[PDB]
Amino acid sequence: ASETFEFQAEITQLMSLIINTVYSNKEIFLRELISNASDALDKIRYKSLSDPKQLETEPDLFIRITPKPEQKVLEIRDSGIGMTKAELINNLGTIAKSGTKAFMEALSAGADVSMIGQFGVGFYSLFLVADRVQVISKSNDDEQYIWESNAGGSFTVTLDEVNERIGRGTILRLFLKDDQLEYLEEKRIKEVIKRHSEFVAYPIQLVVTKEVE
Amino acid sequence: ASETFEFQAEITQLMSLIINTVYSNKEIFLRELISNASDALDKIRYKSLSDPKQLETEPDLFIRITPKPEQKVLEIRDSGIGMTKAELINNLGTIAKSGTKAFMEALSAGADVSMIGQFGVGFYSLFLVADRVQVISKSNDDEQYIWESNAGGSFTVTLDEVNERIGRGTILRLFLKDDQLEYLEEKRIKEVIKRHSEFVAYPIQLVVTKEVE
Ligand SMILES: COC1=C2C[C@@H](C)C[C@H](OC)[C@H](O)[C@H](C)/C=C(\C)[C@@H](OC(N)=O)[C@@H](OC)/C=C\C=C(/C)C(=O)NC(=C(c3ccccc3)C1=O)C2=O
Ligand SMILES: COC1=C2C[C@@H](C)C[C@H](OC)[C@H](O)[C@H](C)/C=C(\C)[C@@H](OC(N)=O)[C@@H](OC)/C=C\C=C(/C)C(=O)NC(=C(c3ccccc3)C1=O)C2=O
Ligand code: NI
Ligand code: NI
Ligand code: NI
Ligand code: NI
Ligand code: NI
Repeated sequence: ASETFEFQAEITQLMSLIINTVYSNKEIFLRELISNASDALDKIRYKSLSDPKQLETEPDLFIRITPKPEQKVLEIRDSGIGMTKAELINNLGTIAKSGTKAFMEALSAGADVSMIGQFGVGFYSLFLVADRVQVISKSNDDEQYIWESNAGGSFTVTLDEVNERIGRGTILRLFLKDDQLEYLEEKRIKEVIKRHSEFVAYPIQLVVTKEVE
Repeated sequence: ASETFEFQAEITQLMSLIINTVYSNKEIFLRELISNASDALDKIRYKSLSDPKQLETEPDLFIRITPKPEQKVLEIRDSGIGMTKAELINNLGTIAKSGTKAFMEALSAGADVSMIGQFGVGFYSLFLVADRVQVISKSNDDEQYIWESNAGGSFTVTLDEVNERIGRGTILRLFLKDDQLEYLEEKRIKEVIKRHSEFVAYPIQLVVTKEVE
């Protein structure tokens, strides 16, 4: 039960410009995804001030980062507001984003890639380190869906019958490039968070697998 | 798409006798589940000697233990052979087990609960620490299914559309009793494994969540 959608043309250009013209300061992808997780968490918390029951699907407010080294995947999960199917479709690629063209012109003129979050398109920085991404999301107002893109001209949206149930929120599942596997490392992850994601109102958890011996 | 099955009557008696008459040496449940995981791993590995492609669904052979403290759940996962739907139904409760009545008589006479694995029913030791269990399993020869029981007279078997895809093998998902939450602790888990599960041919991984600060 799987639909395909074409990306708005500037978004496709944006993604190409990120994958192919940007060389450094890649670690900023993690600040941007932590900022997005934090924005989603702010929104469910604010929503719950006048509708406490919204929190019941998942009472704990957190960000959690799960390196999956054998799969070469990094997951960034939040228990924020989540996105409905129509929200994944409208906001993750089909509709013109304010910022998209403006950001690409600032980049052309010499702007540091890190300014991407200030243009409201910092989601697409994930393509600095990942050649495939799934956004698995569960809004209180919809079923769990999977949005997926390999940075081509199109993305798919699919009713989620394959992943763990999230009570509420989003998993960013990044299929890292072979040159960017340092973001599977516990120490590298902690460093980038401590240096660049210093003021976050929510706990940030790191899931570590160790061998018992 | 969810079927209910009655437990064979001695199995129901066994489970009651475990929950209600046994007081100590509870930690043996972990040795038994590690032994079962190890038996499942031996079987896929042996199967693959003459059918290498069996391993392709999940090339890594491991046991992994994931404490889920906010859910009061402990999961024990293996990438062994897994069980088909008909295997969950036949082997986990509907058919008479050799050992069941014999074990219950040995227990009555004073046998230590730890002898349960020697009677071939050591699976049911999980009821020392858990009041609910899901066995989520994926055999190469079937779809993923969920078997579930709260130790009543019946269990359910359900096509799995809610949990993460396992490539191949089994997750024991234990809903721990409130008095047995020590088995959520990293140090307690390591101790019981080091003391009682010393000779295991497969890596045993422990998944730990820490806050980054
Ligand atoms: C306004 O809002 C925004 C946006 C638009 C939209 C998309 C939003 C959305 O809707 C549905 C929502 O609200 C959400 C909450 C989302 C978010 C942030 C997220 O996530 C999560 N984790 O959940 C995301 O990711 C997936 C999506 C998108 C993003 C983007 C595109 C960007 O980059 N930015 C932004 C953003 C940002 C910027 C900066 C920082 C952060 C974020 C924002 O805020 C926006 O857009
Ligand atoms: C013969 O075989 C057995 C049994 C019977 C059956 C059930 C088996 C089965 O079938 C399907 C299979 O083969 C598998 C491999 C399984 C197993 C072990 C497992 O797991 C896993 N992890 O996977 C289990 O759990 C879920 C199941 C069951 C168990 C039981 C009941 C017991 O206790 N024991 C045994 C057992 C044991 C004993 C001792 C130690 C370990 C195990 C065994 O071995 C048996 O039975
Ligand atoms: Ni690098
Ligand atoms: Ni830095
Ligand atoms: Ni279906
Ligand atoms: Ni105790
Ligand atoms: Ni002991």
